[PDB]
Amino acid sequence: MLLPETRNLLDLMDAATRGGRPGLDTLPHAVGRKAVDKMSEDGEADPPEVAEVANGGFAGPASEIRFRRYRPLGEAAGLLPTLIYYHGGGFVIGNIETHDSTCRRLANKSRCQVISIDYRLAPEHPFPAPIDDGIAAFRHIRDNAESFGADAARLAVGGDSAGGAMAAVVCQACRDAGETGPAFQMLIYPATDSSRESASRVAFAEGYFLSKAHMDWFWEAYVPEDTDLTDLRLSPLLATDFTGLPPAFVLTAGYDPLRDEGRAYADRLIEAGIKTTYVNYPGTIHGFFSLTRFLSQGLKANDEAAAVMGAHFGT
Amino acid sequence: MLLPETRNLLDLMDAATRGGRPGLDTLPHAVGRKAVDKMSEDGEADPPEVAEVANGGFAGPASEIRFRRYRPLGEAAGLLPTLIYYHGGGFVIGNIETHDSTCRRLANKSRCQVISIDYRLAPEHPFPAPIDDGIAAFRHIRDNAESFGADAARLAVGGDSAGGAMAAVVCQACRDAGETGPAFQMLIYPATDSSRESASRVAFAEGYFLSKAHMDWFWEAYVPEDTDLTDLRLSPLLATDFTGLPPAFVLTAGYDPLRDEGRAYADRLIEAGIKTTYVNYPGTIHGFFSLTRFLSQGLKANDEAAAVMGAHFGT
Ligand SMILES: *[P@@](=O)(CCCCCC)Oc1cccnc1-c1ncccc1O
Ligand SMILES: *[P@@](=O)(CCCCCC)Oc1cccnc1-c1ncccc1O
Repeated sequence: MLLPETRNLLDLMDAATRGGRPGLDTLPHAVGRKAVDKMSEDGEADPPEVAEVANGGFAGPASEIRFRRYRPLGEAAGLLPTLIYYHGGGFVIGNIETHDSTCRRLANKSRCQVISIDYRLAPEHPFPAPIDDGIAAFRHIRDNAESFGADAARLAVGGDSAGGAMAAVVCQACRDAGETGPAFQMLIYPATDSSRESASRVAFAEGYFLSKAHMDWFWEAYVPEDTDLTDLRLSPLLATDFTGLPPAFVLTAGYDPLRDEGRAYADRLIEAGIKTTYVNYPGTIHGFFSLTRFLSQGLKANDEAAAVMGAHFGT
Repeated sequence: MLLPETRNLLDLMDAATRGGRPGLDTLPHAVGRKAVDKMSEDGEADPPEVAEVANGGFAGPASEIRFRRYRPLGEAAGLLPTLIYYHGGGFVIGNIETHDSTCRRLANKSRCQVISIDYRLAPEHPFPAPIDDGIAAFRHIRDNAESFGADAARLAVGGDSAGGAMAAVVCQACRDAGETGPAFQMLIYPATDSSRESASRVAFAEGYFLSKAHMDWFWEAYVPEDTDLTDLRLSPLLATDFTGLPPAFVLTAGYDPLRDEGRAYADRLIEAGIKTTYVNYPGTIHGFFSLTRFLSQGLKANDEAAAVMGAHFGT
């Protein structure tokens, strides 16, 4: 069932709870963010060297959107294939600094450029603000490819949990509005359905790092009181038509509330005739893709994600 | 639906049929083999350079089994991670020379050693002869790892169509007999069920390179008249228990009679808690993995398979 390394980390977390570490769901949103942001930074493996890191901003829909570009070791070409990466944290926590090590590694193994986006967070900017920025970021980089050292032909989106949701909504938004969408979508244990509780959401609601308590706390902040839970920007799995979506890589963990909706999305793409890789990492938890200081499986996962995307773009 | 490159190749094949090229199913097995073996060789992309090719043999269960080792460019280590590769051809056609380009490329992209096996073919050696060699080959290389420059910890099996079937049976055989099986299984559009006709087997029985006519012609030669079609060496999908099988990569083509049984096997592994990558290449046909002179998708497929296996073994 659980890998030894996964069991060991859940035990260390339980030890810290009994030790007197507060629950994230007990703190106010702004205070809990600062606290968890430092713990996330410290859970990622030591950041590898890349060719070049660039830090900048551009005009968003209703604020400045900050980004970080990562140029991989050994790639001298001007315009590189590019992954636009949306960090996770339930549209409330996380930022560019929390997913830095992961992004550096993706860049090096894929031989692609990675552009990490810093979208607006709830509760200060609730739904639909974080998705509006993610879409604004894709459009800005698509239409200014050369500014970002990006090859417009080979421009990909991706992310983890809420960032995975964001990546999936960006493709659906671009398809539904008739414009040029990404060339590839990388969904790391994404959130694709708010309308229903799957078997995994019920089964792994307690004691597997991402709990129901956490998900309610994010929900409190992200969603204005009376919203249709079946809105495709909250629940992209309920989309009517999956044709004309870009080729997809989808990853799930075994002990992740989100496993079943992750795999359902993959099934919807496969049956609609979209080129699609699907991988399940059983015996590990939500977060493992960036908990790489404690979880070796996370590093192997980054490498599988990077490798598949390099194979698609011929890097 | 069909990619332009797939449509173009099926049209050239149809042109040659109307042109007066005989059907493979009309020729005797030995004559058809010689004819198709030269066409296969000529359908593979130009063979890349590798560090070193070794050609040799060893004592099989009831004959000499020939093998070819491919050491990849840039890998100086004595003992490498190793893929034991079983060519396809319905246990009747194919050999080391037909899958040479593919094997060289897998070796280079994966950073792994590849060992191509030359197993006994039907009708001269019918069922269960080709599987007996495949199993004998794995055991010989496992128990003489250093002789073959193989790291025993990281010793993988794989193959395409009949070779895919063989790879899957080798893992089931090693599990059922209680011994140390492969550490990874790479199934390229494998044959996993003889007991039933799926939707894909009926839908793509005519006009997609691999036809029912071809499959009956292989079957005529491979299977002695009265065999239980539900024998796990013919139908490894009907296995009762999938626990204790190695992590798997499984690849299917959209227009492949074998798609549905390929995907079913993947589903069985995922539900049993085996780490498992599943990829569908829609808009291309059975054989595309080695028809790489005409089909660019085949080259992208080799790279995805190589990349996933490199990520697993940390090459
Ligand atoms: P994701 O954004 C999960 C939220 C899905 C529900 C949509 C409203 O959360 C992540 C992602 C990556 C790494 N960590 C976390 C995380 N860490 C600590 C506590 C909670 C979460 O969600
Ligand atoms: P595979 O071994 C398909 C046979 C599955 C049925 C089991 C008895 O056939 C292949 C594999 C790779 C490349 N080519 C071919 C092939 N080429 C030409 C004609 C027929 C076939 O099967």
